[PDB]
Amino acid sequence: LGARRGLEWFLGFYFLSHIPITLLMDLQGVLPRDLYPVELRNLQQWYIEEFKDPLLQTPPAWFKSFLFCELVFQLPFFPIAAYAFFKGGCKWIRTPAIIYSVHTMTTLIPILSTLLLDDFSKSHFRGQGPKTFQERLFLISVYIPYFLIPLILLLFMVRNPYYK
Amino acid sequence: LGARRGLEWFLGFYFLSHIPITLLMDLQGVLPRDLYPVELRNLQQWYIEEFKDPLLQTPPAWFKSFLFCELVFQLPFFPIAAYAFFKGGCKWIRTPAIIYSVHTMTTLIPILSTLLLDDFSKASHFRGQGPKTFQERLFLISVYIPYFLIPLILLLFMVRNPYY
Ligand SMILES: CC(C)CCC[C@@H](C)[C@H]1CC[C@H]2[C@@H]3CC=C4C[C@@H](O)CC[C@]4(C)[C@H]3CC[C@]12C
Ligand SMILES: CC(C)CCC[C@@H](C)[C@H]1CC[C@H]2[C@@H]3CC=C4C[C@@H](O)CC[C@]4(C)[C@H]3CC[C@]12C
Repeated sequence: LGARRGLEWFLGFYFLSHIPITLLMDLQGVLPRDLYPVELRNLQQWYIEEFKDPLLQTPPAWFKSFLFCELVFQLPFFPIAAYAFFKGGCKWIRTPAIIYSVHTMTTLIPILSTLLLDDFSKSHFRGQGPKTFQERLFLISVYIPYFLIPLILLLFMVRNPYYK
Repeated sequence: LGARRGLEWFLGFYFLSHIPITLLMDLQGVLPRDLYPVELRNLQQWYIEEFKDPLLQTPPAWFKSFLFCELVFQLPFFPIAAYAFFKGGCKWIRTPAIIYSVHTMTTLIPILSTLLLDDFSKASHFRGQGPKTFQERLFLISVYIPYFLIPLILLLFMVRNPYY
């Protein structure tokens, strides 16, 4: 297969896998914890205590607004985009995918900037976040693919003549 | 004048007016104070004192990241967009305007949510700097509202207009 067809397969698996990541992990900061079983509640508690995540446990107002945007705007677009790139040749996904890419990239620039430069001392984060530079890379590692893959998607829909 | 050409003239002045607004006011939270004369530095303090803006006074990491994007991406795009909408028939601006609109519409959803839902008392990390009453919150939101609605008008205009 081609690099174009392979990238469409990758984008489909990215949009297909983003549905359980959002419903079962990300939305635990904006949706009540009662709706989640003790297994998933404690699984997110593992990531927060091991990766030293400051945002997921007690989301600030700016991070909660992005999680609601992920619920109302991104989650419905995931199955639509998954079908579009799994099937192939869906010219109608260009503008919707560009809007998703710029939106998602804009949400993670402040996320990556906070993890890399903000103060997580016993600050309004109250020592929840990372202290060392190595612990910050462990956190940026989980968040960075959700900026690069939309970046690839933005460049892919702007120039590909098969979607114009 | 028609409806489409009238909206293009309105969009031209919006991008033209944002060049001094970004330069002489917003970028004072990222650029050194010595790059600005004493007169302009008090003009921003006059705004922070009267409108009680907690973000432009001392920018948090998430708000400062959006300001760096306004310098590297938005500011170079303003003179290009003003010319294209003043001249008319510049179909090459469709995708760049969509990218600007979605990006600008994503930076303010956290801003608008923070100014209306977050606490700015002395018990918070803002240390008592910011709006207190609901009227003071809408008085500050009023300044940031046009920069979410005007891009939204631009987004819907670029998507459906057959001339672009
Ligand atoms: C135990 C394991 C599975 C925990 C996994 C943590 C990762 C996969 C979760 C936790 C925080 C989540 C992020 C929270 C916020 C956003 C911003 C949104 O606009 C894009 C998705 C994105 C970037 C989420 C991607 C998935 C994410 C990084
Ligand atoms: C005296 C009057 C005219 C002053 C007007 C101040 C207004 C126009 C300025 C002050 C604060 C500015 C905002 C500061 C931050 C950003 C985030 C950036 O990503 C988009 C532009 C945006 C949203 C600016 C829009 C213009 C803005 C709202």
